[PDB]
Amino acid sequence: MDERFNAALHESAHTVIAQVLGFNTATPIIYENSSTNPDEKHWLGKAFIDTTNGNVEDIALVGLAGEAIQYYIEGVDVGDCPFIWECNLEDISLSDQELVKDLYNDVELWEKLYTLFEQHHDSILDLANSI
Ligand SMILES: O=C([O-])C(O)C(=O)[O-]
Ligand SMILES: [Cl-]
Ligand SMILES: [Cl-]
Repeated sequence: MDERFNAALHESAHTVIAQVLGFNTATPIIYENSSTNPDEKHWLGKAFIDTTNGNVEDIALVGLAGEAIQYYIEGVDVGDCPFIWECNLEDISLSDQELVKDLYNDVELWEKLYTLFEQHHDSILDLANSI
């Protein structure tokens, strides 16, 4: 459940940031991985977010949000998030990388994301507690 709640926070951060930026969403889901491969996560998640229309930087904020909520909770400095993201790329999903591309280097987006977390972490927790 310790790892399950982190899978929950991840999808909830994606979802709430998307909502704050005006993107349509449906409630995300959390489910157990049946794989016996030690290199895979045991708890998986899926988000349902319309990123078809949106601007590149807003989509990147949604893409960053999943891993970012942990950086925020753990106290990583905004200016250090680009390095931290790059170091963890092998463990960041390809779909998040597709939404972000190289905008993880943008310290102003990280500053913005942290500000949104500051203002909406309660909504993030409420959603995570419900999935
Ligand atoms: O692949 C993912 O990161 C996730 O399942 C999603 O696309 O919502
Ligand atoms: Cl909202
Ligand atoms: Cl919505």
